[PDB]
Amino acid sequence: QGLLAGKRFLIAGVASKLSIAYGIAQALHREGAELAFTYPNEKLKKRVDEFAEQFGSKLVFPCDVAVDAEIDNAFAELAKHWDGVDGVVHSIGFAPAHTLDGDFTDVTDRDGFKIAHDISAYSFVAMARAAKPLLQARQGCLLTLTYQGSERVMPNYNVMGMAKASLEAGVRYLASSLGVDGIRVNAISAGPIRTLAASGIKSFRKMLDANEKVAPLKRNVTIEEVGNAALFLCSPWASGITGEILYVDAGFNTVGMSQS
Amino acid sequence: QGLLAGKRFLIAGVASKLSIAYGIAQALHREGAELAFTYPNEKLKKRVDEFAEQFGSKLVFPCDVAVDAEIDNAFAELAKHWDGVDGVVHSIGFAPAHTLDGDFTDVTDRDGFKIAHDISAYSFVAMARAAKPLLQARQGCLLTLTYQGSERVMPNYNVMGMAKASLEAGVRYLASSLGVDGIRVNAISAGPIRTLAASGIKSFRKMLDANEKVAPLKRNVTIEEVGNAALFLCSPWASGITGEILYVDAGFNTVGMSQS
Amino acid sequence: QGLLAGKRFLIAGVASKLSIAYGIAQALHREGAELAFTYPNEKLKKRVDEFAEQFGSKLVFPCDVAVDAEIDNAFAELAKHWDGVDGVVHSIGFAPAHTLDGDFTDVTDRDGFKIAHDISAYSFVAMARAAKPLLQARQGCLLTLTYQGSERVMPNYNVMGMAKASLEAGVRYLASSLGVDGIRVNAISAGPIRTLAASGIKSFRKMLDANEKVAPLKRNVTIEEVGNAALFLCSPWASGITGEILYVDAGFNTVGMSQS
Amino acid sequence: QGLLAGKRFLIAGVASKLSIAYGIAQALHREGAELAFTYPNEKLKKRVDEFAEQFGSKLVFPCDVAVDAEIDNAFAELAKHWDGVDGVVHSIGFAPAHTLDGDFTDVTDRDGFKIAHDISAYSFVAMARAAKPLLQARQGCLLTLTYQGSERVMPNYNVMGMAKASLEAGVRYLASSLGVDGIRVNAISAGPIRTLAASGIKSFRKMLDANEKVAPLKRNVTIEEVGNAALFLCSPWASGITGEILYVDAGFNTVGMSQS
Ligand SMILES: NC(=O)c1ccc[n+]([C@@H]2O[C@H](COP(=O)([O-])OP(=O)(O)OC[C@H]3O[C@@H](n4cnc5c(N)ncnc54)[C@H](O)[C@@H]3O)[C@@H](O)[C@H]2O)c1
Ligand SMILES: NC(=O)c1ccc[n+]([C@@H]2O[C@H](COP(=O)([O-])OP(=O)(O)OC[C@H]3O[C@@H](n4cnc5c(N)ncnc54)[C@H](O)[C@@H]3O)[C@@H](O)[C@H]2O)c1
Ligand SMILES: NC(=O)c1ccc[n+]([C@@H]2O[C@H](COP(=O)([O-])OP(=O)(O)OC[C@H]3O[C@@H](n4cnc5c(N)ncnc54)[C@H](O)[C@@H]3O)[C@@H](O)[C@H]2O)c1
Ligand SMILES: NC(=O)c1ccc[n+]([C@@H]2O[C@H](COP(=O)([O-])OP(=O)(O)OC[C@H]3O[C@@H](n4cnc5c(N)ncnc54)[C@H](O)[C@@H]3O)[C@@H](O)[C@H]2O)c1
Ligand code: NA
Ligand code: NA
Ligand code: NA
Ligand code: NA
Repeated sequence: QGLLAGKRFLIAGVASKLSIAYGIAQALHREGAELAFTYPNEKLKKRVDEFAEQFGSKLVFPCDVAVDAEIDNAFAELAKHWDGVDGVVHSIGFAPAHTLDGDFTDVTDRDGFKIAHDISAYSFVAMARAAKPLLQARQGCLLTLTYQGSERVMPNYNVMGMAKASLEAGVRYLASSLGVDGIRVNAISAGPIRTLAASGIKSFRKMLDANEKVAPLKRNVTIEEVGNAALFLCSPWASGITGEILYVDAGFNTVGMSQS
Repeated sequence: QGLLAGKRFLIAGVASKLSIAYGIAQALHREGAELAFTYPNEKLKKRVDEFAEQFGSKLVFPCDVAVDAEIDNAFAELAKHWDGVDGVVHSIGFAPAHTLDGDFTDVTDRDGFKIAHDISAYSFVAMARAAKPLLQARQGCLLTLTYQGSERVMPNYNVMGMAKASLEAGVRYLASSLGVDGIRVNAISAGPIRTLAASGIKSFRKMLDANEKVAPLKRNVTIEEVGNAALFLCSPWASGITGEILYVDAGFNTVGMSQS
Repeated sequence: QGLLAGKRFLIAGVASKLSIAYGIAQALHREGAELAFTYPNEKLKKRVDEFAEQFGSKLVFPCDVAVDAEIDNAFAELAKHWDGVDGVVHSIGFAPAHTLDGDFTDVTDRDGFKIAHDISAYSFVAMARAAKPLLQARQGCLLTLTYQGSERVMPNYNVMGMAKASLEAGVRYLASSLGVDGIRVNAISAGPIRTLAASGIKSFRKMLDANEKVAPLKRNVTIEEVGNAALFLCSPWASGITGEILYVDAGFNTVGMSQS
Repeated sequence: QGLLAGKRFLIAGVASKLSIAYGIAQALHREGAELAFTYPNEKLKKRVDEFAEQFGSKLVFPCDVAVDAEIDNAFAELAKHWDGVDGVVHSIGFAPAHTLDGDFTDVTDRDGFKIAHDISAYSFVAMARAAKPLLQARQGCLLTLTYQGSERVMPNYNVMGMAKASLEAGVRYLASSLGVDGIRVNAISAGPIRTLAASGIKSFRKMLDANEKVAPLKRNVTIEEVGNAALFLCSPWASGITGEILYVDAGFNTVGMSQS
């Protein structure tokens, strides 16, 4: 019997086998959890159905986080199956491509800013509100994924740094709001990982190489390591932890300047 | 001859004599600066004309930061008078009243989130872009006002904490973008001060009293103290400082728990 | 088979059943670890022998961290039994009583400062160096215990805040030094817990009550929660994490001001 | 009449014209302050007498901060001339050369640790206590110099990172202790500057070059910029600021990864 035997988690953000959300699903399922999944649009439905089947789940629901009604409906549909949930994993972020490529001052337009914040930060708050009744029933938790571009300037990131800073403050405000219900709210700040987000981004290889040289462990992290940290934060072993941004970046954030 | 003799600053955010922006204007003008001002809507025009006259200025322009064209036009109009600017002070923030009163998870709706971030965070980026040519001409600086609800949960603040976290990351991304031009970008994180924002907010008195008990100096800060810190950050004496969030809160942020 | 089956850990800092180190021992042993223990002086030997027996261990060695030779000898003796170690837990701190009671400026004498730093911060570095060969053999990890008085002023703490800040920087420098060997180095920043340290300290009850009111979870943490977080950081599930200060304080650190 | 006309400051840490303390002295004197100086040992006396004369001062006293009696005596001697002081500047740090050159775990011995902390951190606390009566008389302030190796790993720094972390916590504890008297306590975290400390350190040039590439302003800071920031923090314009670590590093600390 695994650490999460008898427990239930909703996973939002699987896109491919490289997704952080996929690695999190694998780890939770490995420890005995039953899973449910959302997909962002109809074009992704069949792929997400396939991924869910890999984890023995047929609980798959549409959820475009741009749309209030879809968030509400995803949780209403989930509630037909589950009378309570042990956790909700938010592994969702987006900014228009143009905002991430070029000089910050020049390229950060209002709509680009709006979208980055709406999809990457507000959506976690909206999902927390929609999930609240199911979370209350089992004193379940919330988890999101952030990146240290929130706290220091990182390359090719621009307005996403603003949106992740917003998200991390959201983690804290949610933790204070929902803590009275026994609901913990945390984030993982992952080091860079090749996922669908990096596809066609020529500079990603160079950034990974630079990360590998700076990180104290002298290597890049994996979705398995992020997945295991997520497993921990979603488990009874993390019952004393809320409002926390846990860095899973092989120590990169702790270095100010590396030798060479 | 004052520290800012021959220098020029645009001040966005005067609403009343209690405004942080008013205290900043007073300090810059005291040290010899020539000033220009924006007003948010027609109802505020005559009041802002009056305030500007107090500082010997007739350079007063409309600028609703919700509107791209108005931001652009304010700087085009300013450029008819000034061929360069030594600094731009952004003292602008807003969230709908309902978002600041009640449980964070329950009250933080999408539009409330959007407005808080658009007006309180994005607007600084937009103003920086519009101001860039005038700032380049004199290697001028940018300054904004933030609050420590970005970093820790503060009462009656909710989504504004997310928006200020976004703003502070914006300070850093702007500093990296504009630093090559010699343009510094900083913020002051002010302790709580009674301004128009607190009018009719019953709990504000209690929060000020609590601040006064916790702060190492055992008193609340004033717009004169914030104004003098702004003067410093807008002056040649701060030429080595960029991307900085300077706390002017009588040390409040440094205390984890106070005796009694 | 537990998560730590076949693994070996040295635990320094058991004093009583209330000790943080005792809770950590319980959790590691629960998951299958074999344990070894140190004791600070002869008066504690029999008690530590008894505690070790509770965890099926007869590996008990003297180690007063004030004495270079004792640190070296403890690891030389351990190496007669173990050809490698999966982790070393440092749960050791001390400052003279007079330094923790009264006005910081008045009571912080040179010797009090020296002792606080020597025992609470330097000792972790010394133990890391002495443990290095055994840690290298299994790519084992290091863990220490810190308190958030390092980052913000906490009551009845004084020079211990300086010593914990030193310790946390030590975590980072150790992580960068030992990371090349695959050795991770982390800390837990625990919320306040009643242990032997609080015995006879009249104000401790009031501080716990205040913690309970501020913390988002509205309760105080336990050595079981700290123990489980330690288990995580000492396990393969934390392989992506080094140089990290993980807060296990029920979210206390995330709150700037609480309602009432 | 300068900003500091009629005000008095004690400067501890002048060694050569490159010293940070020398740049601070220049700025305070430029704005009308009367100055006093300490020297560490007899070999430095004549040089410090000469520097003091450059600022129109004959108030020069021995003060080896390793020795309790010398700290006390320096302030007793100063009090024969001054019935109150507006500020005390601590620009003193040291670690044995061997501790700063090589692998942190290998080279950080107990005595090296002890000295680094005693001279670089404890001495500020001791000087604050000795200065308290003179500071109380004018509600004067305290200022120290720190480096961001406290918060992130910086090269060729090792135990000094621990000692600066200790010092910065000391700033906070002092601010809480002395704030009731109206005494502010702050630090400047300076970017790297060539001073006597770098003489014969071959790698310093490379570290400066790396700093210059990363910093948002794309240049290194000077003692004039540090001096002007110190002037600010020692002036009435900073009356709202205590417990603060002000970064004067051309924005270096705000960057996580630079392009190339
Ligand atoms: N990969 C990294 O290096 C890295 C580092 C730190 C944090 N993160 C964060 O991890 C999370 C997962 O990203 P990933 O790297 O796994 O990439 P990914 O593309 O696999 O996952 C991103 C997910 O966001 C979903 N999404 C985007 N817009 C949406 C919408 N409107 N409605 C619903 N879902 C929507 C996508 O469909 C996709 O499933 C993101 O928040 C990302 O910022 C990634
Ligand atoms: N007063 C405090 O306790 C405190 C503490 C820290 C930071 N701040 C920040 O200081 C800044 C000034 O606030 P204040 O306290 O002086 O209150 P205020 O009401 O005097 O100033 C707020 C300004 O924002 C302007 N504004 C709002 N929406 C706008 C729009 N669409 N277009 C243009 N201008 C718009 C208002 O017109 C007003 O001039 C804000 O960013 C606020 O968050 C205030
Ligand atoms: N209890 C709390 O609220 C709390 C909160 C955060 C961190 N901490 C830290 O947790 C750690 C454990 O403390 P605890 O609360 O379990 O109390 P404790 O008294 O049970 O453990 C303290 C240990 O330090 C050991 N120690 C002291 N001087 C020593 C020396 N010279 N040589 C060897 N060992 C020595 C003591 O013998 C004892 O075993 C300490 O670092 C403490 O600062 C405690
Ligand atoms: N130069 C840098 O890059 C840099 C960066 C950040 C902070 N700092 C800090 O600035 C401060 C000044 O250093 P600097 O770079 O001007 O070098 P410096 O050598 O000019 O000044 C160091 C001072 O410390 C004094 N000192 C050392 N041991 C002493 C003792 N026992 N008693 C009395 N005085 C003693 C020295 O005599 C000297 O006056 C130090 O705290 C240093 O850590 C320097
Ligand atoms: Na960019
Ligand atoms: Na609230
Ligand atoms: Na005290
Ligand atoms: Na080193």
